[PDB]
Amino acid sequence: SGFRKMAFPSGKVEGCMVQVTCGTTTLNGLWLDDVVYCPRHVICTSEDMLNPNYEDLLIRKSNHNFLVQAGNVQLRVIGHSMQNCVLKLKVDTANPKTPKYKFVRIQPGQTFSVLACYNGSPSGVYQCAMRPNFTIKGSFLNGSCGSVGFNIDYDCVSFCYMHHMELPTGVHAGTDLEGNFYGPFVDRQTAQAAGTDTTITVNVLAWLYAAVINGDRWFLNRFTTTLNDFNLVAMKYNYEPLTQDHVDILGPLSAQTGIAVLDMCASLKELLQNGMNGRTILGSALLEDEFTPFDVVRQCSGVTFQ
Amino acid sequence: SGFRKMAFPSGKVEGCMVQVTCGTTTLNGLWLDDVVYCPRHVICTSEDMLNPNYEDLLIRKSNHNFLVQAGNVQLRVIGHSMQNCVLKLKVDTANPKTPKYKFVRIQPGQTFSVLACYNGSPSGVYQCAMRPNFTIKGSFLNGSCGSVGFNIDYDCVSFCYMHHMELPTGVHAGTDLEGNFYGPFVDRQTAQAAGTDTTITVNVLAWLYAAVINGDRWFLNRFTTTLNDFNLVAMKYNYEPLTQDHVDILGPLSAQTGIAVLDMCASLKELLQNGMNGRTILGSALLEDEFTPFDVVRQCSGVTFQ
Ligand SMILES: *C(=N)[C@H](C[C@@H]1CCNC1=O)NC(=O)[C@@H]1[C@@H]2[C@H](CN1C(=O)[C@@H](NC(=O)C(F)(F)F)C(C)(C)C)C2(C)C
Ligand SMILES: *C(=N)[C@H](C[C@@H]1CCNC1=O)NC(=O)[C@@H]1[C@@H]2[C@H](CN1C(=O)[C@@H](NC(=O)C(F)(F)F)C(C)(C)C)C2(C)C
Repeated sequence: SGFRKMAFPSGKVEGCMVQVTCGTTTLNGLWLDDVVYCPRHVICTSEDMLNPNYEDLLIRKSNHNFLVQAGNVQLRVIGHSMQNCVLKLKVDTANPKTPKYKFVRIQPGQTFSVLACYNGSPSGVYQCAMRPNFTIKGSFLNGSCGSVGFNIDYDCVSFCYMHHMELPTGVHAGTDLEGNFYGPFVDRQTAQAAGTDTTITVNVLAWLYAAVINGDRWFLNRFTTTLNDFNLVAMKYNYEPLTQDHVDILGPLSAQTGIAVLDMCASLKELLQNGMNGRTILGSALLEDEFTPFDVVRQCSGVTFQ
Repeated sequence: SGFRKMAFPSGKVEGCMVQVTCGTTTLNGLWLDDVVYCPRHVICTSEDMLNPNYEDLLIRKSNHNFLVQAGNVQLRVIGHSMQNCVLKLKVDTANPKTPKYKFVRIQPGQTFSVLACYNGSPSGVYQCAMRPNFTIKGSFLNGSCGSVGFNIDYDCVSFCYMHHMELPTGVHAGTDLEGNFYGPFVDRQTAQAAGTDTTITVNVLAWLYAAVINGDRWFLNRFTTTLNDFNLVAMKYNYEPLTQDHVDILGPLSAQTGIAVLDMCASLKELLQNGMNGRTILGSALLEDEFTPFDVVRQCSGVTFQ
């Protein structure tokens, strides 16, 4: 028993972290086989930030201008190119610690672990969700760019996020490993704001199932609801609409607990309309929306990674 | 910016995890140099649980009775001994991935990361505190015993916890790496309950400093208090007494923010007496007590590990 925000083990990723310095800027890079991937802003000076011309700045750099270090060892760069907002630096040595991996673009509402790094060295690991507004609620400082987000499926690391930038109110934005931003953001120091966020309904439902599995059952009521009526309430409380695909994905937890998804929707509706009256669920006074149905199943069943 | 419950990177620990099977029971072990450390209950059958005689059960096992596997490789056991509640299995191969390490006994109020494992394979990593009642609020299932808790200081892993057992209400108990339990608990399936827990005051104060550093300042009031008057209030709300040692440890955060510790005590006193009136601090509706002053400094300054 017990339920905690859990991150994936970070060792496979730690093995791939390096530091990249160009001129005076140092940030993190991801070394897979013989290529180091990093944010393209490593080539910028403090000056260049308001409106950088990356293509232009990259023309005047050669391979030797990039100082890549893996631990205490310099990796010689033998090629470079830019793909969207990331740079790919070909090095003369393949990383012997490269895990089996994929580059994936995740969808909003999905979760991943972030290995926060500074100067190519790991600082910590935590679990995040891609918010509906394409930001993440992270913990990043100057020098954290190039830190990555990932998921693990058995022995395979799916890299889904590279950190680039911090938006007003302390939320974070970045790209996929092909350098394409999540959301309508650009890597320049200009006026940018995230859209209004929304609550990830299917994840809240998943977490209520987690509460039931742990014996925290007080919020279960005696009613049911249609999907449409539930969504009318969810809308009012800035919750995203629950789709039939979401209902289907909740199937394993619904079958395990014997609580129909629409019955648990009726219970959530009551929590939204009435509040929790000073009670907690799994120790939380607010409804939690950064556990997916798969996260819940994975944690409550002890899924491991090779 | 941003503040998240962050765990230490787990790679050094992942490198040390193995599976131990004796008879029909399988749990996790920690392989350091040529010794595998695991919970002594691996030698018990389902039967033996109410009142095992461990010394007796261990007499009738020889080295070959323990099947240790590191990934897909069996490690031959060449010696065994029991130290308190843990077994030490000498193997014929030293673990090449052994990190620099120490065994430490932590104090209540201190935090650590847990690498939750099943069958010698990691499932997830999360951050915990040793509660004042000597339990931890974890997430563990059948087969998780032998999972360890740890801290990292540069390149050195300080192992402080081995998981043994789950207490009523889904809280967890275990030992240090010398096999001595934290708290008044024993490794037998008998009626056991944790004492009443208390809130870790110095950690709540640390987290309020974290909020200030992040710009969440609404709870700062205009007052001060003596240490004694503060402790009279803390007592009433089941908060542990704040000691001068705790005040001193908050010194770096107090100096960074310019808020005297006793001034922030006055603000905490008001939160305890008045509540938060539906407001949040760092996104939380409850006061958080599982960040130490060092955790806050470490996270807000980007401390990395070698
Ligand atoms: C990467 N190391 C930093 C990480 C930031 C620093 C503070 N917390 C972070 O996550 N990334 C940057 O400094 C990027 C980078 C220029 C500016 N920048 C920002 O994150 C800025 N934000 C924006 O401009 C905004 F709001 F539009 F996202 C800053 C005001 C410094 C937080 C480039 C090239 C985008
Ligand atoms: C180790 N793999 C399991 C981990 C437990 C299982 C459920 N969640 C956990 O953390 N450890 C055990 O099964 C230990 C072990 C006998 C029983 N036991 C317990 O944890 C039991 N708890 C107690 O007896 C109590 F309450 F006194 F702590 C159980 C009721 C199964 C949760 C031994 C040898 C202590």
